[PDB]
Amino acid sequence: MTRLSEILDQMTTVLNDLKTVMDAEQQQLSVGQINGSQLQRITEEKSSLLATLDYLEQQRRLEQNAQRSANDDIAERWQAITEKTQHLRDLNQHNGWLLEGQIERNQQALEVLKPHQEPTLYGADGQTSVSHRGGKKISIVLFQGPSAGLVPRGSGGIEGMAQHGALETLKDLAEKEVDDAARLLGEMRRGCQQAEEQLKMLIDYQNEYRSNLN
Repeated sequence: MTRLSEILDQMTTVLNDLKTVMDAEQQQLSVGQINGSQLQRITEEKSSLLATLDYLEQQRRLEQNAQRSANDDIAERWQAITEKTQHLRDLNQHNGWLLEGQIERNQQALEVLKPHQEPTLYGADGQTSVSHRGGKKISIVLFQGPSAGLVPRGSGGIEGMAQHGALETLKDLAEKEVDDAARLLGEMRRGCQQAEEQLKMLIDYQNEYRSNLN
């Protein structure tokens, strides 16, 4: 009766850091302002800390074979994990919604700055509203931005139009909109995908652990 105590302690402390990290990025996605240096450091922390959760997770199952409970320490850590992983999975679902919403918002913004050169509608304004699960559409703009939705806080999304202008040569500001958003929000989209997946599955199998009585 040991080892799990350390692993689950390492999980829960990383989940405290991920509480701060994943909530902080989620905030900057829902405000609508994507901060480059800030989100780069935040998502770097998230993805490293998730890789850590992942190694501790697979090893935890190896320690469900190697060790078991008969210990309250492991049990306190266990409850701390299920709580934090649940809250993280929830705000992560919201985080991914904010991403795909802010990414598609970016692609309509690119449509508005870009001149209509091929048979499209118009770079109009709009204030749509969406607050359910979904997102992930085709690449709306000529850049790789396959996302959909809107940030519920930033209620000002344009109609779900898509161009087909697959030709380019020189950009300036639009390239930095795609660079900053599609790269940062992309690494958070893939990172958060892995996050909510491993966290919901964590909790799912986690009931396998018994209290001190075993």
